[PDB]
Amino acid sequence: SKVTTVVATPGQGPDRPQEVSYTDTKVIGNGSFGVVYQAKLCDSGELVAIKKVLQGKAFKNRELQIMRKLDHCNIVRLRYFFYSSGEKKDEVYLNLVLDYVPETVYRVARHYSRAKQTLPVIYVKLYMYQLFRSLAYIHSFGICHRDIKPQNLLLDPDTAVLKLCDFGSAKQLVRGEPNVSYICSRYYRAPELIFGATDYTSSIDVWSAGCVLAELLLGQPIFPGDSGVDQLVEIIKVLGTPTREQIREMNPNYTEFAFPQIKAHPWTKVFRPRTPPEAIALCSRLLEYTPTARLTPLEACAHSFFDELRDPNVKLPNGRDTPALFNFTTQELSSNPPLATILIPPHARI
Amino acid sequence: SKVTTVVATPGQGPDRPQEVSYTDTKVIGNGSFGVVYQAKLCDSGELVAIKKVLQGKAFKNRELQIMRKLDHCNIVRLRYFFYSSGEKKDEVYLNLVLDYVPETVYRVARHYSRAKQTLPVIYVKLYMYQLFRSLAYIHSFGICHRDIKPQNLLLDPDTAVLKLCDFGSAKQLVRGEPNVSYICSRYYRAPELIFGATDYTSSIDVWSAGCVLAELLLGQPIFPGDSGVDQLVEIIKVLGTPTREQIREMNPNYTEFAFPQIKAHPWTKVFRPRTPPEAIALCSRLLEYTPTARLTPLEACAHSFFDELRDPNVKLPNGRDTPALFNFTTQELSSNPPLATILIPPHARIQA
Repeated sequence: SKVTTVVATPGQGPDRPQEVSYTDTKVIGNGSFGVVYQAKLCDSGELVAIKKVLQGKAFKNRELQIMRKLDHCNIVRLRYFFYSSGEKKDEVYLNLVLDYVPETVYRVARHYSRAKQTLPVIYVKLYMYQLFRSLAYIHSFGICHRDIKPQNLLLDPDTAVLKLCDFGSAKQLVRGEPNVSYICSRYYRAPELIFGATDYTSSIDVWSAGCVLAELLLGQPIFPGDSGVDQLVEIIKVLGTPTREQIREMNPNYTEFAFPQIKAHPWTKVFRPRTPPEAIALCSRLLEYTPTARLTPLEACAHSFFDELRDPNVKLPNGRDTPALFNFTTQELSSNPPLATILIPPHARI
Repeated sequence: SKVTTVVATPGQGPDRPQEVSYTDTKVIGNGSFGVVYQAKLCDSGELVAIKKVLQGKAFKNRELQIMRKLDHCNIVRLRYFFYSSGEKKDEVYLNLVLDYVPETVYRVARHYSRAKQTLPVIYVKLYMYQLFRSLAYIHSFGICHRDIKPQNLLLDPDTAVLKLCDFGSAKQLVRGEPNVSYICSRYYRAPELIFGATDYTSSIDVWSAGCVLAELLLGQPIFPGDSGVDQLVEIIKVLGTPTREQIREMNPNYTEFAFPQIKAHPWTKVFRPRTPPEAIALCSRLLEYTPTARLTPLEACAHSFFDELRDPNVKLPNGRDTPALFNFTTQELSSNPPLATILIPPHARIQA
């Protein structure tokens, strides 16, 4: 087996390059910006994913700069990163050595869906809570993921730990500075994004997250559609007709809105009868037309829907303990410290 | 069998209501704005599709007003249309009785695709040419379809006639008046649409049509992507990097463009080796960043790629004759009359 050895720079640590060797290199994906391999570190034996991307050198790689600044248990970590010339024109490739995670919320959900079933609520709670923590964290740095979707939520079957990945669309959102409106995937795009808003905030991720939650409860996407129109129609069916005010807060000067006057047929009418009221309540507070009205990732973590996770005797179906869910840092709570009162249960520690 | 009878107003004829009876009503679709049925007219026995849509009366139905103004053999015709109260709040429903067509370019393409094959070029020519005529036609009225895609191209297996359908997104585009940028489906959205342009023209349909042509030649969508970003990346791989100028003609003040400097790996490198050079040429002239640089639907019909259709001895594979492809009207040629010189073959000018 071919053993590759390179000199890579640690992810978070000091910028002191080390020698890294890996074997069993195989292609496990072919993304937009490049190919993604899967190798095994000769030392620890651990599995990792290598994402190669064309680097122009004419600029600083935005994804790399964001990844180096992140250190959270619910975020895929950049172990190392190095460069390597390619071909076709002797190009410079940036290789990102990320941790390898088995499943994804996408694959898991599909398993249950095409099995005529729904993911047990315990897992819906565990997964969503971790997604909101990772979101609370990156937002505190002013970083917006801009592409939250089931495929980017890596999962570990045994530990039930969820990690956000794919920061290729992430960006530091600065007030007053324009942001492109063509990011984020289909069923998960927030209304303001569909309306071409260029001055949106991190609240777009919260909407995306609300779409994932809803999808986990329904068994299929809540707002399907091949065009923004079809998507807008599905949203209106559930949320009702956007008031002149709401349409203005979503920004886009589309105050000249041409759509039927359909009022909302309540959320309790959207999900199955067994669906927990709190779960439905959370969606309603997450999927709001007015971006400033949506819960903040931190406020969602403290939502009554996640109270079971704060229960001392909570356990995973497989008998194991839940991952660390209360080891919040000052940085994570910064958007609203007083919330620690709820986020951290009386028994929690770490 | 339940026989329904209603008083419907003819499609284009004088607004003189008539009694229409139909049976065998079954649901054949459940679209965004409503359900689509399929019934059989008791008289002629012909099959039709009824599209019900919620009508607020507070306005004039835009789709209906456009459909009534259209009469082309490559455009689905509105036979009748009537109203009927529904429920849930005693709503008023607008029923559009359109002609019923069997297959769609979408279904046909999928048949070949998941059969490890490609649709014979003869069919690609016949289908694209008719799509460009229908496009040349509605564009002459200033109407932009805004949602051209394989699913909206109805086909008739035997006659090889293609008809454009679904005008629910169509609109009269007036210069200086803003148009929403959230129309058109995923793989077929033109660059300016992805960039959020609000002052686009009918050239967006030409782009969409170029994507259908390329898809018929490749066996799959040419510019896939679940996000505008992913789509933009696929387009850039083929067209290269948009110049500051092109990015400005697409409009959106995104002159501050943040994307790699990838040059284009030629179109001949995109399609299979057997792909006709003319076919590839047409795509290159259809899929342009600058919307004003793209061929017009009428100019495409006159493209060398369609020369076989103008051949006197052209015939369909099943031995039948090709549909009428040269009976152009003044209205259709209005964008450039001199083109009739090519559009109408010498043998089509033989008075006899």
